[PDB]
Amino acid sequence: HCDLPCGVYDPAQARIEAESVKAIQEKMAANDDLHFQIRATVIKEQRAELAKHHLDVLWSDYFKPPHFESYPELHTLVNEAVKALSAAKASTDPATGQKALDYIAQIDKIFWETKKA
Amino acid sequence: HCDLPCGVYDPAQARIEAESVKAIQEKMAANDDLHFQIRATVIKEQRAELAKHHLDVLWSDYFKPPHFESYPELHTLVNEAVKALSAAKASTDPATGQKALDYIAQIDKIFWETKKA
Amino acid sequence: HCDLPCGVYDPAQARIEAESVKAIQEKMAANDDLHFQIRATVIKEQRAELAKHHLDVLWSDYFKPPHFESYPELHTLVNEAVKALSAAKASTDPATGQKALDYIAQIDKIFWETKKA
Amino acid sequence: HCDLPCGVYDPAQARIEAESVKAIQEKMAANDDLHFQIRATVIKEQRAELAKHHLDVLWSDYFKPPHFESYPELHTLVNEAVKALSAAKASTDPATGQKALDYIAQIDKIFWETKKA
Amino acid sequence: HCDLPCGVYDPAQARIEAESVKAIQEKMAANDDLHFQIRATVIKEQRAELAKHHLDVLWSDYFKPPHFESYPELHTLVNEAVKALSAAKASTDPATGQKALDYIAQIDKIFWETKKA
Amino acid sequence: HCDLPCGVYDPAQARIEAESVKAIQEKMAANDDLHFQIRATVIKEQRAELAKHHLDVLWSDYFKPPHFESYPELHTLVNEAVKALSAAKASTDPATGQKALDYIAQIDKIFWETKKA
Ligand code: NI
Ligand code: NI
Ligand code: NI
Ligand code: NI
Ligand code: NI
Ligand code: NI
Repeated sequence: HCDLPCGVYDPAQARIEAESVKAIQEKMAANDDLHFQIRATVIKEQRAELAKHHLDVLWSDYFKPPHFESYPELHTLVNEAVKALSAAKASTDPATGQKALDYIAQIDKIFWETKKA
Repeated sequence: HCDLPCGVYDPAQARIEAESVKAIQEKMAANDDLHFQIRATVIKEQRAELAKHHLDVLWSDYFKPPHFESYPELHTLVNEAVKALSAAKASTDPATGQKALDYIAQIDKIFWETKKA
Repeated sequence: HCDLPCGVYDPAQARIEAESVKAIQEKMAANDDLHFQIRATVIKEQRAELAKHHLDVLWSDYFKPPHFESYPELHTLVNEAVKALSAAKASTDPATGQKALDYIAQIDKIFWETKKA
Repeated sequence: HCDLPCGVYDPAQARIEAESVKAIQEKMAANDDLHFQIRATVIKEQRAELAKHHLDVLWSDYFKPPHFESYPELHTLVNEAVKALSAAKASTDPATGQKALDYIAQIDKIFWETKKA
Repeated sequence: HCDLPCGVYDPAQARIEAESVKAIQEKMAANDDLHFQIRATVIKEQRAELAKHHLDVLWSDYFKPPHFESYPELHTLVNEAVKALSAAKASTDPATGQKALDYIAQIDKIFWETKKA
Repeated sequence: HCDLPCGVYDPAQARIEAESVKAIQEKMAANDDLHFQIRATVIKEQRAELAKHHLDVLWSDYFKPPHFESYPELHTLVNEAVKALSAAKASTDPATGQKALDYIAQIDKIFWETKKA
């Protein structure tokens, strides 16, 4: 995932950051304190960005043409996952974080299938 | 391109960085000093990574679902573009840099097209 | 602009970031939702900082002694441009973003003169 | 791990980066090309630095006084783990990479025990 | 502090960053404006994170096993210092900023003792 | 130095990084091992860049029009210091590092004089 390439990839990198995004949204629903809301917003923004980056790397570095052929829906799925993460940055509703996690789980399923080749 | 979103995007951000990648390769062919080769490799890696990032942003943030419909080859185009940049990272041949610049040139055309649409 | 040096420079890097700063300020006037204001402020801070970095690079790396000799106002001009960006960070008024853009345009004009020459 | 805090932690982040480190050391032994050696060295340095950061976060954010009391060796363990990652930066021997992974495995074990608790 | 290693370390790096934290907390009590509060929180978050980073570097790179044996309280001291910085992030009370600073002083004293020795 | 502004500045930040740059150059002269040379180059590059960043901030954020009026040589002195740092990036000669340290000492002197007035 370092583009050497190193041959070491794992959707867990994206998942763990997306889990923080959703966990932050959940905590935002419980505390309306201004300062807390500002910090949560700032940190959620950064974790979502990191999650988007990990997915972009899977898409550009790990998945190859044969993969995009075996799963003709892969491009859309990844593009949807990153767009779902952008929507999560702009929201405090845990449902947006959940949508991103759902898309990531599907990407993760495909990923390990390509690992079984 | 900041994901606010701000409504400001431009393939030029990617081109300028890719231009440094090619310029660096050309300098690499003419100067074989070790320390220069080390510094040049390091910097080319960074500029190419910034180029990939700029393209990833256009793909994930700028291009909307309707855009991919109107240009069903855009997914592959951007994916080849980023991979072309990855190839440039592992090459001192100015042609690799040019290849990446060529893909970016196509993407730039579809971009301005969606802008005027 | 990578300090190799690579020979590739373009004030357009600073301008695009400055354009985002202004565009964000424009939007901040039309939406007073608290979370939107927080995200807008956070993101404007980053785009302004990037614009400052790009100008600093032009000043330290691209412009050389003969240039400062030919344009004795250049040092002040760049310094004012970066200070204008700092003021844009601390403000929601689109005028502050515009002022930074106007200095950048002046810098850009001087830049292309040094290129043609 | 974002310090909000979000409540989401996983030694896996550290492990994935450390695996890249060892994987790169292995590839280096096989390819003696100068440019590949440079890229491998640069990238290994970055992945190791990331691994160190992830471990630093667990030590400073996740682990609390009660944990250090129940595990009097934790401070030294984590410290030795990060120092091992430092040794891995300065080495091409895949063994140095394994030593870091071994330490991370120990931290991981203590981690989940504090989770199940 | 760069981990080459370069043999150049100084708790000053952490102290200056921790100083901005307290200074910002003080300025926050003097201005209730929303945008100012947002910016101050955003910037305080960054400065504290850098201070934590600098202490982590000292803890993992500068201090060697003998130091932790010579000063049995060192591990706990550094850990308390970074946690105090995390507490400053989540607070606008200049006191939290000061507390983190007092810890840094104690660490700075031990640092010099190990130096002169 | 964070641009809030926070009111906390110190040329020492630049100095400490420049000191690592010269130290690294000295080490490079005593060890010709390829991998050490690669790491030393990569690290010296990052430290020199950070030193430049710190000087850029002093120039853009700390020094004001009255200071530039009082010290007509200030613009040139700072620009010389950052160029000296760029030269040290491209060199293994400790003399280039020492030249940057010399300019920083002059800037430091002026800095503290402005603190006395
Ligand atoms: Ni990798
Ligand atoms: Ni944007
Ligand atoms: Ni360049
Ligand atoms: Ni977290
Ligand atoms: Ni160092
Ligand atoms: Ni500051």
